Amino acid sequence: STSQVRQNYHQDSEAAINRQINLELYASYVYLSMSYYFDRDDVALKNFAKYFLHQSHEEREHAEKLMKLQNQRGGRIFLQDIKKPDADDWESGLNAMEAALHLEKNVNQSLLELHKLATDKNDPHLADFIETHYLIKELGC
Amino acid sequence: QNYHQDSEAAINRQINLELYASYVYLSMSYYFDRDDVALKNFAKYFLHQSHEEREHAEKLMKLQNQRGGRIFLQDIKKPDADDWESGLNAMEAALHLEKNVNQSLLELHKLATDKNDPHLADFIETHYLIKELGCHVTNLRKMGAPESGLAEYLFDKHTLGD
Amino acid sequence: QNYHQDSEAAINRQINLELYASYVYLSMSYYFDRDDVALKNFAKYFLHQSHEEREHAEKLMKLQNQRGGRIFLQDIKKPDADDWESGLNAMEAALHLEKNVNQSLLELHKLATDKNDPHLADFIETHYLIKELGCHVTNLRKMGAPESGLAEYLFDKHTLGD
Amino acid sequence: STSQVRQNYHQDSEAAINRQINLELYASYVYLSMSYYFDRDDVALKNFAKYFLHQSHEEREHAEKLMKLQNQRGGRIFLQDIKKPDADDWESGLNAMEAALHLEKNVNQSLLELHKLATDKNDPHLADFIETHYLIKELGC
Amino acid sequence: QNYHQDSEAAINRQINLELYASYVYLSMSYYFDRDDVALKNFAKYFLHQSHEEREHAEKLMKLQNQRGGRIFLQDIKKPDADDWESGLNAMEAALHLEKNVNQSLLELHKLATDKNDPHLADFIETHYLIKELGCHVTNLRKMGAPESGLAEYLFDKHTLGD
Amino acid sequence: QNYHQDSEAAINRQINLELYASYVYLSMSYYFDRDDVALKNFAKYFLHQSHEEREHAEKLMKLQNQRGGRIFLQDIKKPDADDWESGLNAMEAALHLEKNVNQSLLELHKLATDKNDPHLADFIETHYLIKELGCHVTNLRKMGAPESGLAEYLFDKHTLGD
Ligand SMILES: [Mg+2]
Ligand SMILES: [Mg+2]
Ligand SMILES: [Mg+2]
Ligand SMILES: [Mg+2]
Ligand SMILES: [Mg+2]
Ligand SMILES: [Mg+2]
Ligand SMILES: [Mg+2]
Repeated sequence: STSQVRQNYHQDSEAAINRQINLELYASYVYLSMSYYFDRDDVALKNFAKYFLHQSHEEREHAEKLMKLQNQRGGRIFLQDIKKPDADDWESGLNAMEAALHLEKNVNQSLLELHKLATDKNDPHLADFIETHYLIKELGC
Repeated sequence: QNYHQDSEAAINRQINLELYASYVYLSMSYYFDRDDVALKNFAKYFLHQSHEEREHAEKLMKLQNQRGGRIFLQDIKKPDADDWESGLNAMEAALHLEKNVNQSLLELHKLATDKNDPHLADFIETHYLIKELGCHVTNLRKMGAPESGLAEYLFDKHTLGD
Repeated sequence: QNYHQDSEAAINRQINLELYASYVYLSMSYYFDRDDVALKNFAKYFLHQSHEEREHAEKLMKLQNQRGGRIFLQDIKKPDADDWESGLNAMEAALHLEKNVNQSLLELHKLATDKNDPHLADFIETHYLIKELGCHVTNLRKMGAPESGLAEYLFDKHTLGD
Repeated sequence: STSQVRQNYHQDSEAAINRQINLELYASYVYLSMSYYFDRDDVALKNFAKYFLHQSHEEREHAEKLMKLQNQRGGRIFLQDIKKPDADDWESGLNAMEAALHLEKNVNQSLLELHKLATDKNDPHLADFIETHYLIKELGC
Repeated sequence: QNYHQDSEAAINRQINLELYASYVYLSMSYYFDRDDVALKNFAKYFLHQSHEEREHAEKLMKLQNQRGGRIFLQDIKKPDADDWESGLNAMEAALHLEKNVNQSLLELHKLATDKNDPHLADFIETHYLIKELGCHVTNLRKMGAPESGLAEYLFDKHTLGD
Repeated sequence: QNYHQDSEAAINRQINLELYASYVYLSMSYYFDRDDVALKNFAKYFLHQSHEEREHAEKLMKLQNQRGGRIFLQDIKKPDADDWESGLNAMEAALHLEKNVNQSLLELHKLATDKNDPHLADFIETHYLIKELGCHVTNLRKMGAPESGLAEYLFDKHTLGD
């Protein structure tokens, strides 16, 4: 039924988190694909390949910090297929950055709609977790 | 010649198999992180292995890029369970999984007939991981798992705490 | 405006709740110090937590003094048991207690709507303590407590000895 | 009529640049407004105020580098009203970051639609200017 | 009392006036950057002044925040010309502009009656800038501008090259 | 495939165009060295540019050799004038020349579709040289050239003496 640690954790947030977990795993897959595109000698842009491999590891680390939260609050993790990124070729180097911009802002407006949902269900703990997660993801550098 | 496009496909399939394995141990790790499961070293064990299997996927990605092949990703499927039931059952599953991933790893080397013997370094370690999961499965059963929640507790401490 | 005197009362009530919690873990600590109970690390665990919850009470006292409120102490009630029966039962009790103290801690922040987010640092750690007592309760039950006096003995050694 | 230095500069690009100039001036105004919001003692978040003041100076510097381009290619600069940013209060600190995300991606997808238009009108010079402008604006840190 | 909200409005209006001035000299700077105008030091002169007038706007923003007022931004209007015709005409325009911005700067001090005399530091420099634009206008006219394109060329070199 | 032999021809034609430009500015330089013309800095300006355009020709020669193409030289034609009439007229000519050489430079990049973007570094600077010759032409006309021999004298001193 229900977890001995659960407290003030709306079913709606538990499911928004499960979706955010898959989203960030998807983003990690996309970045990984883009990284090894700029690895191939067709392209051989080592600084792009480095940059995206870094962002792929960081998006995967965020997914784990989301999974750690779910467990900390008695939510239950439910994983789905990590879907194939919708390109293999990425063509240009700036066609990649365009794709990363729609992904990065999709990931981010999903966090904000999770902060919205957090203050709806008066959940200071979640709200504060997402907020600090969002500002480090943006203002870290 | 149909070797380059068979070697290319095999590596493409091995990339997906290692990534899937990384997904499975990730799933398993955070099952032992549940407050109602609560075996920290079981969690550490699988999370560490989850990173090993992703390292291997990138090495297969690096490799296909040097062979002049093309990387062709596919969906990473969800693993068969959300609830892994017990410490014993998670190990038995890893053992089962690692053997099959090992089998198609062979055929990629079996067709490779490569001068460099590419992935064979990593094929050698899969045989270490198999005997290890074997030894783990054995010890847990002999101790009384999975119905003896004391067995897995003490195995979490004494075997997976080093 | 009725916010200052509601914020003032909430903090006054949270002061008493943390002090009561410090009293409960003090009681629990010296139960495991009984010669007929004799679980030293269970004793250390609760005695340490008993000081944490008193630290928090003084921080709520410091806090009300900076908000210009007035501290209004009340009796610190005796805890519900003198005999805590078992290691398992003491944890289950702490879990129950910490959740309720957590609930009114929310409402003090829920009304605070404070620029500084005052006590929210300490509200974040109550959620760590809850998952921890959860994991403890789980491990003891899976091991066979509370009727297996061996379970609690080995949990005292292996989980609470670090 | 037409400038003695003009060469391969489509009228369409000259107008896309004039619009991009005003866009980045608008972005500089918005960032400046947000910066001095986090300056007021209601808020007093010095690190947010610092961050946005920096981004306000940088968006204004980009506008000048656009104006320098227009002149370098015989385009003619036409400036419009810099419109009042559509808030004074910015409320939260994360309500600001949300506003910056829709602004920042509006600014950026406007650059990309200018790179699109550049390769349409086979303008290697413009295309390369925008491309390097876009990657420094993103990968600078 | 209606002083705080009049002081607040004046500063709000002075913020917009300085920002507008920064816009005007920005416009003027890049007119002299045109390949068909081509007076680099005229360009440097106005671009530098364009930054001075923006510095002042932020100081008026900092100032309203310390007086506990609220900053209320408005549109920054486009300047009256896109083509500034000549070096002489741009100076005559700056002179005209700076005098009016100076006038409402007075009234903000004239009502301020402030203990600290806030913006009066910056009000003193507007009177230096006016006499300077005066001297510039004069020299260009005496030299034969704006119809003597040699006059402005040599003024660009000899007066605005230091 | 007809790209290698079109890329090869374009570079061959760009080699000749840059060499011709180097010849034109060489001619122009020593016109201002005539005792009856006598503008030293006009002479230095073009002689320096004459070397820049030859540097570029050799880089296009180095480039065709790395693309595995063959260098196919042609006559370097005499420039259209022996007498360049005035400082203004020499600049107007350079402006005209540099624009056309720029145009076929595009088409060599427009067909290149190269991974490395070879000559695009040098294509970017032609756009700096154009705006500069533009600014020069403008300043000389505004000053009264070419019939004002004082205009070109002072432009030789004040603009081309740095
Ligand atoms: Mg992320
Ligand atoms: Mg960013
Ligand atoms: Mg493997
Ligand atoms: Mg507490
Ligand atoms: Mg910008
Ligand atoms: Mg002023
Ligand atoms: Mg050239």
